Amino acid sequence: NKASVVANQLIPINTALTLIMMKAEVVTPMGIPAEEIPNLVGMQVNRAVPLGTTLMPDMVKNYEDGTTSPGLK
Repeated sequence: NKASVVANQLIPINTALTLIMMKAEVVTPMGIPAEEIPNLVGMQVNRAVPLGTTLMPDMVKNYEDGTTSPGLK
């Protein structure tokens, strides 16, 4: 329904994310929404993210949204 965050360029494992890298586009699969765009920025991932790769929950190491499953590692 809404636009999800997808990596515009290709980044290796453990790479800091930036605003110009994360793109809020409405494409599948629906990974992480653009709610914590400025918050997730700076943190690195545990898996590799090629071009046009949506933000996945398993790819993020320490999730910033501490609601139910995501939160502290």
